[PDB]
Amino acid sequence: TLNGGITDMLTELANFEKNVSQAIHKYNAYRKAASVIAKYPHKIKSGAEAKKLPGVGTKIAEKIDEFLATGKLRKLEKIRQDDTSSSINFLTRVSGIGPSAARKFVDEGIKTLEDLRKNEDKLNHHQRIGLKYFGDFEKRIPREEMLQMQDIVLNEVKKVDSEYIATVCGSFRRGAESSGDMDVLLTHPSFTSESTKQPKLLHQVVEQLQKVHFITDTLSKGETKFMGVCQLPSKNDEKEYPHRRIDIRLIPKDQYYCGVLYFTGSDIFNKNMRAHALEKGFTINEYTIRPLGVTGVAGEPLPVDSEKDIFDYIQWKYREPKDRSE
DNA sequence: CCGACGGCGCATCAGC
DNA sequence: GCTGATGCGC
DNA sequence: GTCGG
Ligand SMILES: Nc1ccn([C@H]2CC[C@@H](COP(=O)(O)OP(=O)(O)OP(=O)(O)O)O2)c(=O)n1
Ligand SMILES: [Mg+2]
Ligand code: NA
Ligand code: NA
Ligand code: NA
Ligand code: NA
Ligand code: NA
Repeated sequence: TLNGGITDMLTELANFEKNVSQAIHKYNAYRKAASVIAKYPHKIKSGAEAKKLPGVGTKIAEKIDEFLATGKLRKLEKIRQDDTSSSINFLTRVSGIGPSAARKFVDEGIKTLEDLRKNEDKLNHHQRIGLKYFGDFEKRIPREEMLQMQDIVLNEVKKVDSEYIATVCGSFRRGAESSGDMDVLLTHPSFTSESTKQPKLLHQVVEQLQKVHFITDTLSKGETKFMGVCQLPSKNDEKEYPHRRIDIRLIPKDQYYCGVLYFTGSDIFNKNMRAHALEKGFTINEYTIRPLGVTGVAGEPLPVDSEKDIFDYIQWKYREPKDRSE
């Protein structure tokens, strides 16, 4: 990409701040800067030029000037040489192992893949599955496979009850040619913001997907959110497809628009949009958009009849999903 | 200068 | 068991 | 780390 060296540097700094420093606002600041730089249509010549962008300040501009002049950043070169930072950064690549658990494992002498592989009994369920599919989870999913996965999910959901509607969201809905995982929004007329008329709505769908061997493992599961693993079936003599992460979120049917806005993302787009809503006097979650003034107490849910209605409330021109990849 | 940083689901734990 | 905090996740 | 109040 046009300013790939710069965005890569900022992303690595963001990851260091989240995983090692345990400084979430620096992690978010670096990612916000990387995002705005990624969409800038010019090859950046200086930190001063980048500083004109919202989210890029004095310190990142200084880093951009060093990176452009030398092709490196001394701060990262030192971080890369730090054993504790390297160990923590590695451990956090396992799903379920965050900054806290990574540092605790390092303290206990568990810091390599081999260490993890002989210490499964020291991992929780999620971490154990994250270790089992360490390599598969770092592989991307081509859109062709995402289409095959979409077919299986939509068809199996239909077999359970023709009234369910499953919508693939995330990067897929934004039109990405490759995705990190599969995000599925699910609705059923029996579950609305007013009542839940049938129990096990998410459970029956998870069960059916497990029955046809599509869903292979479970990381966490509740009444409205499933987080697990799935795998496309392979043909005779064919090498198996990698196991993939899949998230399914059952949202009240009458709140589909706020739900699909949320699940489509991106994550940075949502943070940016929700922050703009706050400045405009509103608060947005996956269920509703409500006013929120100076008193600091949220009001009643406003009528939403399209994703566009949410953008209108906050005085933003509508952006198609493909234009939300921040 | 300095307060705030999007919003919430599930797993795991400690206090009562 | 219930509740609220924390960790990790979307 | 960056921003607006
Ligand atoms: N911090 C987060 C993470 C996720 N999401 C929402 C928007 C994206 C959606 C699914 O999350 P991911 O699967 O992580 O995002 P993605 O855009 O689908 O990217 P990827 O292709 O890597 O799956 O959930 C969010 O609002 N806040
Ligand atoms: Mg995704
Ligand atoms: Na700026
Ligand atoms: Na992790
Ligand atoms: Na083994
Ligand atoms: Na082993
Ligand atoms: Na996901």
